[PDB]
Amino acid sequence: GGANGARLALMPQRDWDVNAAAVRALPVLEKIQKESGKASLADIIVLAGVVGVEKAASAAGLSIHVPFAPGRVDARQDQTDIEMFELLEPIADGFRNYRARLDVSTTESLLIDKAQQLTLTAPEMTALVGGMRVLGANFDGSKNGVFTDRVGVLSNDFFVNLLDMRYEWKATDESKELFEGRDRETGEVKFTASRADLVFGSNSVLRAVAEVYASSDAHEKFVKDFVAAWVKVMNLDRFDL
Amino acid sequence: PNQLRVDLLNQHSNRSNPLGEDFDYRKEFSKLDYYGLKKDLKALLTESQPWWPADWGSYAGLFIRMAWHGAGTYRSIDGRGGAGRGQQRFAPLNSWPDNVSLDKARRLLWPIKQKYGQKISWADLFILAGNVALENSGFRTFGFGAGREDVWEPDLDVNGLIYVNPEGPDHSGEPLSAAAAIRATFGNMGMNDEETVALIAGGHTLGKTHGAGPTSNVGPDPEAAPIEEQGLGWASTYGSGVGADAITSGLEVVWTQTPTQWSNYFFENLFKYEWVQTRSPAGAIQFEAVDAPEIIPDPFDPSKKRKPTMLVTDLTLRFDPEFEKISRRFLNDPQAFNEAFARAWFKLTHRDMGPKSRYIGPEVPKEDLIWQDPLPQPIYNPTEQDIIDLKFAIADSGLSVSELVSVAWASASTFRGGDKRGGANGARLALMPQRDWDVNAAAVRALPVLEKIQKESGKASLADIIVLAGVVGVEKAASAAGLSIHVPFAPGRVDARQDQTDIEMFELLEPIADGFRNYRARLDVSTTESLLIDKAQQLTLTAPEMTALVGGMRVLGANFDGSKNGVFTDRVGVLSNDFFVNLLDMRYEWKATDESKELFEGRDRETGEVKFTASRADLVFGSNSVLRAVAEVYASSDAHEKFVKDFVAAWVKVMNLDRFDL
Amino acid sequence: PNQLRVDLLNQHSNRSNPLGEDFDYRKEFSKLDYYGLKKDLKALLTESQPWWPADWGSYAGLFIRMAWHGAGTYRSIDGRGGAGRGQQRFAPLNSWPDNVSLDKARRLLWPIKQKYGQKISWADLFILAGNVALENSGFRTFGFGAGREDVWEPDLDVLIYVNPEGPDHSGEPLSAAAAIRATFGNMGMNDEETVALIAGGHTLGKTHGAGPTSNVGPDPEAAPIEEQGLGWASTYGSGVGADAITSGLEVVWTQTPTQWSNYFFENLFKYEWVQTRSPAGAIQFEAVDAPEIIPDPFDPSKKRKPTMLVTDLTLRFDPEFEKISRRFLNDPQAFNEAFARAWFKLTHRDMGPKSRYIGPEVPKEDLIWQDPLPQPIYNPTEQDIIDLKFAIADSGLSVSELVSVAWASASTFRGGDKRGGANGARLALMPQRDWDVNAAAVRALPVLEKIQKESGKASLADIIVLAGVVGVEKAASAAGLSIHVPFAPGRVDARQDQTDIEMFELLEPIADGFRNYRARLDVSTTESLLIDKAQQLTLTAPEMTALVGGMRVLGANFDGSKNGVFTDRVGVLSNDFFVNLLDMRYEWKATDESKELFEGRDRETGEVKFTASRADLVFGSNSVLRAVAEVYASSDAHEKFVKDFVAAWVKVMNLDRFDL
Ligand code: HEM
Ligand code: HEM
Repeated sequence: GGANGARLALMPQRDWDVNAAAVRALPVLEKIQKESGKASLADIIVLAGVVGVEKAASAAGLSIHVPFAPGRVDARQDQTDIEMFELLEPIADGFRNYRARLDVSTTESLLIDKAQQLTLTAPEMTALVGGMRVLGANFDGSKNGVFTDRVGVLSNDFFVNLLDMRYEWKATDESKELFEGRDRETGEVKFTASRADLVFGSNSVLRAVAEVYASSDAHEKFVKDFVAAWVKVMNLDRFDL
Repeated sequence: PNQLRVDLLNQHSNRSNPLGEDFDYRKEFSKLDYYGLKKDLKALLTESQPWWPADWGSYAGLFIRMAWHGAGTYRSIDGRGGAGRGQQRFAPLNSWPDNVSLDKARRLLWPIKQKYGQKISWADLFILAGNVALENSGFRTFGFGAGREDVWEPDLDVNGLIYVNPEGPDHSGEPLSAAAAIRATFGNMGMNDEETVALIAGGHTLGKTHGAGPTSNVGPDPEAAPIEEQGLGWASTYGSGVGADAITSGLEVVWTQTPTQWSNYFFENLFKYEWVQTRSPAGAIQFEAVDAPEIIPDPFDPSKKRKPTMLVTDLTLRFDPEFEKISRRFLNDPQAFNEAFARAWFKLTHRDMGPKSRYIGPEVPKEDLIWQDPLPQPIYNPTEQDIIDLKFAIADSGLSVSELVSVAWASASTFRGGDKRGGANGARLALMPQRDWDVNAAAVRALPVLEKIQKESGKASLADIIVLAGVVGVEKAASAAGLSIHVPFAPGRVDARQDQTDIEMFELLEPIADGFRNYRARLDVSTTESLLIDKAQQLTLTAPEMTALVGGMRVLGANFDGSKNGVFTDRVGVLSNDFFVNLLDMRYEWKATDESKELFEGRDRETGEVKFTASRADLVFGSNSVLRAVAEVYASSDAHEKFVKDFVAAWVKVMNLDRFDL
Repeated sequence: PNQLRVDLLNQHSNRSNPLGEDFDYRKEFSKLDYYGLKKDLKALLTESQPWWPADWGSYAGLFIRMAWHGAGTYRSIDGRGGAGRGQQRFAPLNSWPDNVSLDKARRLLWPIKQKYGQKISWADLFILAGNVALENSGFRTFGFGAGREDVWEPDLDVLIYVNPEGPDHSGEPLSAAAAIRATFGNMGMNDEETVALIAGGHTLGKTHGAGPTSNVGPDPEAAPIEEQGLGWASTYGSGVGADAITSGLEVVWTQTPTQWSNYFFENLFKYEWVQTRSPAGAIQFEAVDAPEIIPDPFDPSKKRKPTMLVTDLTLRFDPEFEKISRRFLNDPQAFNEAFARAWFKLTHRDMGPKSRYIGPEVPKEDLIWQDPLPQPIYNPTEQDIIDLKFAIADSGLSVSELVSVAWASASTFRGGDKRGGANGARLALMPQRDWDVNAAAVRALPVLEKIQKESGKASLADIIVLAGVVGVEKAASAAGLSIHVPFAPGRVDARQDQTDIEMFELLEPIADGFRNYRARLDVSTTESLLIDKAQQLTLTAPEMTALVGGMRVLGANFDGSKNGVFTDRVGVLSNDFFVNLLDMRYEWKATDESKELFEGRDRETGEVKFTASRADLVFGSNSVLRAVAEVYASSDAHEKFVKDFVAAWVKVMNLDRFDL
């Protein structure tokens, strides 16, 4: 797996359920790559994320440098065996609120399993979930777990809103993968979430990291931690480096 | 002869430090048995070494002199010299005519120094030796502050004597003419009339002067004698050469009759007895109390006495109408004398030490003084949200990248390295006289906004908000060039009062030139590029640091008066390497506009049209080869992120130079 | 006037580096598109800038001259100068009389340099520019090795060869022979190599002198700041192009002035010569009774008859050179062979061992002036080294002797041209075996050689450095301050067939302050010689101080005298040297007028307890040095002295480990 090769552009990943929205940014980048014949589409694809994160950090008054390692290459359809790559399709990607079937495991166990496959630590997984939530990186762009009003700015709003005893959370149906937050005083409904947003206030080891990021001295800290974890996940398949 | 001294910027590197680059003097000092060291020093005060016998069994008169000569090379105009760096141990100062026999004083200190190691530094040990010497004669001290950390190279600055000829001006034994000499020399050190009286009268109550025979008996200074002399100069063929034959100044004066006890006898004799003219054996003019008995015990022979005597320089006070009044003030009240002398002595030995946050140890006085440039305790404690909020506010104020950077630089760049004065702590940019200086005129136009942002937010001080404005400006300009970076910010500065900013001692901090903003005042003083070096040295920068900052400040448009001298770009306000690229590009030829060649036009060598202008401060970076060697690094094709990081690090270094509180 | 240049020791610190102290030149070079750079340089060779137009459209004769002038400041006696550090860019050399117009040659290189960055260094770029210039004219090169890493200060530790107009401006080619011979020999070139170099260097290009020399303005370090780094401006005509004045003469040697050929010798012998002068009134030699065949560099309708320099006719009229010159006259392939060998040499002579060469054109033939080393026939394991240490420990050599042999082998390294060091075991071969200073150390060789026969697991260079390791570890244990002394294995022993005695006799010390050896008493002062030795080792003043003191207590005196042995436990590593040196108990008197020996007596009893030389006693006379002495003599500095001495020792053991 990984970002080297630009398999997102070839089959079968172009056409996977979870990739559906992300794919709407492909034809622009491809064009930016014809006009510039100076990089490959794998490098331009990772650079797009670099620009997005730097913009969002500037919006929160916490500007940071996002490192970029160039030199990826684009592979050819002939080197991408669809049957071998169909095994790489996620049954669940908690980091973007995609779960496929409802008879395999729990959403939060699948979250752990995904994070392990990425060789992350528990802090790393916590920081990334929260960041991806404020940046609005939901597949299908729903507002599950978007605990903020400045969608696209990289703040600690997710942990602050998740932990503050203002809202009580109710489950909407017998499925129990969807919950509403309402204010424990007025009753109104301000947020929605899934089991992947809400394990971070139920498991005590995870909540112990949430609180670190939700505390008063953890703005620059959350930004640095998220940026380091992001760059680590950008570079996992760079064995050429 | 006519050479840039870029080699100023290389001094005090990793190569010459015999200790680590991790040695923390403060932490070593924490281990010092400070009062046990004072015990061993007072012990030494009377342990008489045969190669240099003690006068009246007491080296005290010797130590006070050595500490006073240390401190007395200070200059108020730039902050160089003084006793803050221990420099009296190295050449050239160790060998100047005025320090004959001070190598003995330094030599006699080596056993204490050796027992204690780096836990005290030579530069602290000297001043403390003088203090203990005073405290052991009956006199009481104002207090002492350690913290002078030692260095390992002799500072190449520009400087014979310390203040005046002891023998009247031009060796003409008239006390009258000596008055103006003393006045000028001591004033340029920052002392007024009364302080001069107290110092010269106190310094001359203890000890004596040495001159048994012809000076020709004395050998070469320490940096000129045979290698077997092992660091000691001024050997003497007269009699023993030492003891009662010691010859240093050449004159033989003893001022009191208890030459090892404090008293009020200097003034007493000064006015009581009249005086006649003679000369000590070495043919130098002397004044001796006339019609007096024998009262002064002789330093080595008991059964012998001498009638009071004086130096020409001792007789300006009491005669120059001005000084007489302070001197009789003190004659008829020695408690005033003691108080004034002690305050002046503390001052003299702590004037190039800087803000009270640099003082360490258990005798640091509690009274704040005006020559300390004092700062008040803080009434603010900004949180993290408060800072993000201030940054949104300043960003949304309408100041341009140019203006924001201008105010931050104008506030920080007053720091000197020599005596540790200036810097951004205190908000002196807002008070007199800096609000009204020529170079600050434009930067000042961003003050009334920030002050308002500071009323609305009562969460930080104006010094912190002033440095934060520059932080916002630099972060914006880095984002414009596609090279976004984090600009570090250290909060916790405090705003001072006009009551702590003596306009007279801050008018010495006014730049004659700030090459980093294209301001040069007068045209008779130096070259623009040597003034640039001098400014950078005062900031303790390296040549790369100075290069990166000049270029950055040029693209951000940080010119005072905001002219287009050296603005080699079209995107003014974005932080690119455009300055070095256009500067080195053989496309443009540069011509001088007039005979006062401080202005040049660039026209393209093809069409001939004029695209840029510059001054000598922009164009040394393509004429001096050491500087151009760094320019090319920044102008090369792999050096965009590099230039941004280097400029940001140098900026933050110049923001934090006066943060000794940290 | 009479100073101790301790200030030499401070150069090249963190403060003046604009690149950081992590920059690995080798690793940056790994990224270079080396052949694409060669393509861009070849492009440059013919792209003519209006402010210095190209002769015959070609800047090649300019770049060969720049590269040769770079390399030609070398000296064989110490290893200073040369082209290994890029120094031709800085003062003073950038402004010397003999480098006029090489500032424009360096300026024309800046676009390539800028496109490439730190991937190539100025000091490599120069030599490669000259190479490409040669390769584009028809001539073939021996090979090229990059690796010259750039520096940022002008080296304070110090007429490139001869005057073209005969010695003392007397236009007699005869007298110029001895001048050429001496000057080129100082560089380690023999007769044939000199002939080849001069004759080759003078086939491409020309000399410039349209008008009077007074039209030329001041050198780069004296000109107005608007000149932006270029000197020698000219009021004559255009001042540039066909009006260029640099040297001042007007000589063109061939008729295809941009193609390789054999015409230099051809016309040299194939014409008599008359004496004229170029327009600037300088002596020239003119091929007499000749036609018009030399194309004019900027007018395609004028011609000129061959011409020569006095220094070109020396290698013809002189009897000695005539024979090599005719050898080559009747054999131009021999000419190409010899010139190319000599040119590779001239540009790689201060580069050092083949392990310092990088890039894809490094020749494969080892040469003698490279000081070659063979491939290793040993790979010692960890037990093998513990075993050798038990063996050496149990041999019966004293701490003094062991330390003596290790130091005697390592201390030949110079920093300038990178020669010497402990790799190779030249201490065992000629001529170092029989050098004066080595006499005592040699008495520990026959033991180690035997330990090296019994064990066939390491080389004698490794066993020699290991002996010093054991000695220092023992001495630290004696002082109650036990420490680990690092060892890097993998040295190789060289063969007498690779140790040219003549070029290793240049490595003999006139003085080694660290073991109390001086040779002659009319060269310099003992303490300035000490500084000079320490600089050649690239040490800092603290490093030099710590090592002198340590070597004194370990008793590492050559001849094992007791000059400066300020202790009673000789062989234990204490700070006794600095403590006794500084303690005001003893007064020091000089024994005679040749004041290099002094007695210490007690200033109280008067008895004589120590002796010393000027090399022991500068450390209490110079104030910068005494400032470090006191650090080591102070009460909290026992472990500190041990660690500092051990680090400096290991640094001097590893100076020539460019293989690592
Ligand atoms: C107008 C300013 C001054 C002049 C002209 C002056 C002159 C002299 C001279 C000529 C000596 C004799 C040196 C020798 O032969 O050993 C001396 C000694 C001495 N000076 Fe001053 N001095 C001045 C200021 C001061 C100050 C400001 C202090 C202390 C704050 C001071 C402290 C001493 C002491 C204690 C001695 C006695 C030296 C001994 O016992 O060996 N002097 N002075
Ligand atoms: C006896 C030794 C030498 C003498 C006396 C000498 C002298 C000269 C002089 C006077 C010039 C004219 C410079 C000018 O006006 O531009 C010149 C040019 C030149 N030198 Fe030499 N040189 C010597 C050795 C060498 C060597 C060893 C080389 C190369 C290996 C060399 C390569 C060149 C070249 C290529 C030029 C042509 C310059 C051009 O085209 O601008 N020279 N030489």
